[PDB]
Amino acid sequence: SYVRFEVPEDMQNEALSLLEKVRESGKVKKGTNETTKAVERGLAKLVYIAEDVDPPEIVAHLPLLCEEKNVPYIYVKSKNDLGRAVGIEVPCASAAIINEGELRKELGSLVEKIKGL
RNA sequence: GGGGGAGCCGAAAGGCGAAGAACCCA
Repeated sequence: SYVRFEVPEDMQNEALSLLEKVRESGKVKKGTNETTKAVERGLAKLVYIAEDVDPPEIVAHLPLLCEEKNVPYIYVKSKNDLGRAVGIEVPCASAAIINEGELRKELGSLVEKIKGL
């Protein structure tokens, strides 16, 4: 499995809420291609990876790429939820915050909580 | 092959689409 660690539900919800709000004043990449490219460019502040992705090889490269680029990533249950959170009309396998907008402190705390796992 | 990244089809109702719509480059 590409899921490297278990993420508590409340942290997932905090993450998705944060992503929704970041959409208002920041910049977000949505979809595996954009996300991957943003990561490769050194731009990702935080990446989201749905846990219910099939086939897994769609997002299976992400954890390790994020590690090489020193990018914190979090897992969320469903691509449906992620899609709603990034504000598109279809499911979404992975995403990234590129610019935290006004949520600098909230994002920082979130990534610390992630590292805490 | 490399980008772009939410539109596209349709009279409407609908449908498709980040598991990638227009569009750009080769």
